[PDB]
Amino acid sequence: ASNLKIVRMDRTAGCVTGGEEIYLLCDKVQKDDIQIRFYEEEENGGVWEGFGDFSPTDVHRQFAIVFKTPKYKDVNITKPASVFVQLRRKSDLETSEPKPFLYYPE
Amino acid sequence: ASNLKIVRMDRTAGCVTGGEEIYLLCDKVQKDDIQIRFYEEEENGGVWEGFGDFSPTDVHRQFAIVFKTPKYKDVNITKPASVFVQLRRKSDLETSEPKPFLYYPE
Repeated sequence: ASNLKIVRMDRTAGCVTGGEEIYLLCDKVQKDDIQIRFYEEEENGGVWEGFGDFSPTDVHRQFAIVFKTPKYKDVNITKPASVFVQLRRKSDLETSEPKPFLYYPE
Repeated sequence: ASNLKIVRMDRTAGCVTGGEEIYLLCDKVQKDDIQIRFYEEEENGGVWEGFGDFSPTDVHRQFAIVFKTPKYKDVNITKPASVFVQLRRKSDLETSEPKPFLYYPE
């Protein structure tokens, strides 16, 4: 929808160890009721999830968030791991349409 | 000032040939009355200037602009060339406090 929406991200891939800064342009969000969720449906095993590292201060005028990537689940991957990133409102867990994110082996 | 203000840029260096995408978080600006100016006071020789490549569509809700870097003046530099980037309102040529930008040799 447009409520929560990732307009564009400056990085769509990142080192498996996480900790990398990303500029994410989004539709209006509340700095204190927003988290960036990286996740991967582990199919039969469920769903892995990691959250972008940032504070309300990194939410620029409610239309962008500069954050750092979470460490992927398996920091010893041999080849790229495809996950998803979605904006998610903390209160009611509302979600944006996901964006593909590639985690690459260090 | 705060009128025009570059809050943060995801890249502060770039290839001398230009054409590189940068996410720039800024204070409120008007998508049709804004340009991103890269410049270098050529001291005795004056001032070199290049403008970020983008259209009003790349101005995200008046608080960010995704643009591409201009080609530096000397595309054959042997070592990093320091310039400045400032937001500049097209109409009255109002300016933001500059941000250091490093152009590196291809």
